Formats: sequence, C-alpha cells, structure tokens
Amino acid sequence: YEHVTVIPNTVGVPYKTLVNRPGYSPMVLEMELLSVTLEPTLSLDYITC
Amino acid sequence: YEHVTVIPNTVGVPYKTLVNRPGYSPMVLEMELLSVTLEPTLSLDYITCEYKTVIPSPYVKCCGTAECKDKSLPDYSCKVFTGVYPFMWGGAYCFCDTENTQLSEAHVEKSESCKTEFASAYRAHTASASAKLRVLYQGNNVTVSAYANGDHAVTVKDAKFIVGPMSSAWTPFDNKIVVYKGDVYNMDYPPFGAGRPGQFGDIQSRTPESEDVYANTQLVLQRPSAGTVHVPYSQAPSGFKYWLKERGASLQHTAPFGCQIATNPVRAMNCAVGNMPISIDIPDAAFTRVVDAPSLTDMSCEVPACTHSSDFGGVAIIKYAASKKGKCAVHSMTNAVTIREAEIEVEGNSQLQISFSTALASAEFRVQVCSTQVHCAAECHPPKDHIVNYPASHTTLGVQDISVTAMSWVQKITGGVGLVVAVAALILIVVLCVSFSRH
Repeated sequence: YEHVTVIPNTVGVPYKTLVNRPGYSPMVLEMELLSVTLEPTLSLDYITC
Repeated sequence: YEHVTVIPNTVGVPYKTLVNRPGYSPMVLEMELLSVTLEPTLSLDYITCEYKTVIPSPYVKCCGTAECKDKSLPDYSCKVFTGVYPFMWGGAYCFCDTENTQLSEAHVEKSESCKTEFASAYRAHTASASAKLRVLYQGNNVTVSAYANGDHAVTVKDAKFIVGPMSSAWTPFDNKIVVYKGDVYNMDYPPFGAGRPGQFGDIQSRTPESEDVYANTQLVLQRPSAGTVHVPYSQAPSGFKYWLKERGASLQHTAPFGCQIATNPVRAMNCAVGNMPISIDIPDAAFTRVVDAPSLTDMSCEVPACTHSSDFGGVAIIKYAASKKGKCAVHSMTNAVTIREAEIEVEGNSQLQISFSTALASAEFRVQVCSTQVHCAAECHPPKDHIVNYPASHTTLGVQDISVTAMSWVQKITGGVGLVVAVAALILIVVLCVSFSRH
C-alpha cells in the first residue's frame, strides 16, 4: 500500500504523517531527516601551488 | 417440511436461504453447487481414421494384353498400360520391347492404427443433468450428489433433497459432435457414405472394428515411368491427417458460459447458464420451537468499515440483549448485501460480529437474528485491486436504484426545480382564477 507525503527539508525536526487507509486503524509514521547531503559532481581543471 | 428455493447455476458461489417455518424459530441453509454436469446422449454415426492404400505387385504380361476384372474393394481402381518394357536388376523382364502390358490395381483399407488413432462422429440428442452440492445443515457440512432432473430424491442426515431441472436447457454441444481423445468439436461432419477426398470423412467406417469401409480418396493410377516396374498413382492425402493439423480449438477452450469439457464419457461442466430450483424436505427434529431459542432485544447494528470488494469487504458489530444461551440463525433481508455467517452462538447482554459483502456505495441493510430485525447503514470505500481471481459473492446491482446516501443533491435539484415549477403553476392558477372571475 503506497503512501506519499512532502516533509520540509529541515534536519533533526521530527514530522508526523498519517496513513489513513480504509478498513484498518490509521497508522502514524514519524520521520526525521538525520542528514541531507548535496555532493556536487566535480571536474578538476588545475592545481596551483 | 418441504422448503423450496432457486439458486443461480453458478458453481463455487455459496448461497444463503431462509427456512421461515410458521410458529418455529427461523432456520438458515448455506448451499453451494460444487459441480454441475451436462452429459449428452451419444449415437455414433461413424469412425474416421488414416487410410492405407494397398497395392499388390503389378502384373506385367509379357508379349500380350492383360485385362481388368472389377471387384468390390473399398476404392478399387485398376488400369492396363500397353507398350511397357521393364528392367529388373539383371535384365529385361520380357522377351520383346513391345506388345507387353502392365495390369496395375489398387484399393484402400483402414490402417491397423484405426483401433487407436480415430475420431468418432456422434449425434448428441439431449443431455441428462447431474449436480453435486454442499449444504450447511444443523451447523455442519454435508455433500449431496443427485441427477438434476427434478426427480431422483437423495436422502442424507434425515433430510430429503430434490434438485433441478434448470431454467435453461442450453448445452455447449451442437446436434453433431466429433471427438478425438481429450477434445470435442461442434463439427457438421459429412453424411456416412458421402464424404469427400482430402477432408474429414474421406474414409469412414461404422465402428473402429467394423469390417466395412467407405472410401472416396480419388485414387487414380498413372502410366509407369519407362524401364521401371513401379505403380505410381495420384490420390488426395488422408483427410484425417489433414484434419489433425487444422482442427482449431476444442470446445474445452471455445465454449460459452465458462464451461469445462471432458471426454470419457463426454460432459460439459460448470456452465454459468440460467438457475436451478432446489427443494429440501427437512424433518421436524431439525427445527426448534420459537420460545426455546434465544430471544433478542435492544439490538443495535454498527459498521466499523465497508468496502464493496467481492470478498466480504465489510464487517458489522451487532450489540444485543438475549434471554438465554444457545445457537441462533442470522440472515440478511436486503438482496444487495450477503452475510457470510449462517448462525452464531448468543448469550446475555453482549455483541456479535458478522462479515458481509455488497456492491453498494452506501450499504443500508436490514439484518435478522431469530425473528429480531435490526437496521444499519454504512459508507463504503471502493477497493484498490482493479481485478480479482474469484467471482462476486454479492448479488448484482440494479444500477439506477440503491444509489448513495449523499446523492441527496438529486433531492436538492428535484425539490428546488419542483418548487420553481410549483410557484409558476400557482401564479398561473391565481391569475387565471382572477381573470376568469372578471368574466
């Protein structure tokens, strides 16, 4: 059963979301971004020294 | 006590029927068709099989003419060729290279394989029905197995069952059948003694072991190639061996109404066609008196969730107060809702749970527990499946009727436009009334 939600991109703040599926008691998930990591793809031009 | 009811002819769906005997606690039967079998009456018109063409050594008359003698063999053909001069391995068979003749003759017969590689062409007059049925009676399963002709009563656990005949006498077989091992075909096969070359029935015989043969293969003998002793001929190749490559699909794969087909003896099975009457003479010892059963009161019916999911996708809790401990029957008074449970055990002030199945987008329905008849409604979510591997356990819906609570926009527009029409008619009536009262 797929559920989809948008959490704010804030690290260390826990967000609740509700999976309100018919025929079942509704399920609450808590999730929290522990880190988000934008590594750039990165090409060397030259050394200076 | 003879109860009588009609179940749909659909195999593998359990149906619930209410035995509401006057002055007794109500009784409920679950019953399921396990298999319905239609077996036609078969008369064999003929066998067909691969022919063998029989060609004895050609008689080469040296130095003169042989002549044809006609004979009664199944496709006998004969010829005399003049001016032959054949060589054996060591030299010419004849003294002179002229005046010789070859008498060539042939016929056709059944192969010796016709005892095992044959197809049988049958006429299929009409079909005796049979049914195997499971019934849940006195709270336990029992299986009954009876000819579904509306006769041949069967007794088990002291009830007597009489079943059929069905509303539709339909069968997948045409009047003309042909069978080959596991396969049976609606083929309008040619008459016996009138089959044509290179088609099904180019050779025919009344039974696999019959001495007689009809053959029509258009066997034509041809003048032998110079110097050789052979018998060449032109003939249409076996119409049986051509039919085996060109059959198409057996009724097992093509028949209507989802039926299976099998061939020893030949039967159609499990056709979803029409409906079946069933009647059950149950003994008075099956019932219990209306006061000896639990009597129920202060009933309330609640519906935790509903989905119209073919599989008992809704569940309902009934709160009740009941006078004594014991088993008690349950039934649904609304045809659009089927309940799985036939009976329950009841005592005290407590609650019971039932699982239920429906097409309805808002399931409003009336449930009966021993003559006590509670009402409830529910709001139904559609299922997420798109398709499933089992037939619908709920009754079909009359698509215009039983539309949702919260369709009440239909009453808002019918009422609102109804008021505008009624006001315009009332205004027309009063101005008609005063302008008529001015005359």
